[PDB]
Amino acid sequence: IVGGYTCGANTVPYQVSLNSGYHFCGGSLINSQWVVSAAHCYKSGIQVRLGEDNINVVEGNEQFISASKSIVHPSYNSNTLNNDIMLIKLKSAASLNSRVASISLPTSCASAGTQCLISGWGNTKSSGTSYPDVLKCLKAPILSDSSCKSAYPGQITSNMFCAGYLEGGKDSCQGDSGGPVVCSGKLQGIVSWGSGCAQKNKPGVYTKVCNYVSWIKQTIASN
Ligand SMILES: CCOC(=O)CO/N=C(/c1ccccn1)C1(c2ccc3c(c2)nc(CNc2ccc(C(=N)N)cc2)n3C)CC1
Ligand SMILES: [Ca+2]
Repeated sequence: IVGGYTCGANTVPYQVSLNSGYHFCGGSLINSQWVVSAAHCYKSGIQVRLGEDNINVVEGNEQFISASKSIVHPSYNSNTLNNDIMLIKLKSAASLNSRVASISLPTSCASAGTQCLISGWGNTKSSGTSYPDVLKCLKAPILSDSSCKSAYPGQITSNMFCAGYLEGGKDSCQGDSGGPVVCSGKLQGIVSWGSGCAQKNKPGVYTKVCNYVSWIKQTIASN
């Protein structure tokens, strides 16, 4: 997260860290046994780390659970990043409590202007690399489709939306991928891609979760 602030330990209880000997992507806990992340975060040997704040120190409240299976959307396209969404089933159910809780799926799509909270342990620098120990947060609005399409001509599909600041300076970045974009208590987006980080006229692009609620429910119900 570039230009954000320290969230504060366990203030984003649905935030998950995907780990394979190091943090590589974020995720959102949607129920005691399922996590939603980005398809481009797919990798074998995934350990889901819940209740984390400082990812480099065991401080208490952490739950490390192996993924029993990862389900990348069948229509995910690695070239266009269309349908960049993946479901991860935990080997065991997480212990839900004050510091580890699930986020609700939306019942309707969010409108332009809606303010949302984006979080993660990704790069905190626009020019260079600096990864934080603790979870960073950023409040950013959902941009209009016209502004989004004008920023990335021909690269925005109906399963994507832009959120952030055109003036640059505040944005999600590498390492934040797969993480949550929560608006009014509903998970509306998944950190997906962008051109650089926090660059002027190059806002972040996110997977439009509201287009996948039926798919998510049907898939979870059959696995
Ligand atoms: C770094 C090398 O990348 C390449 O060579 C190809 O990039 N190809 C594309 C592309 C996207 C959509 C449609 C067509 N082509 C891209 C692209 C595509 C996928 C990407 C990407 C950049 N960067 C990432 C890494 N994560 C990331 C980056 C920036 C973010 C942001 N600004 N909010 C949020 C997350 N991922 C994941 C240049 C914009
Ligand atoms: Ca920790």
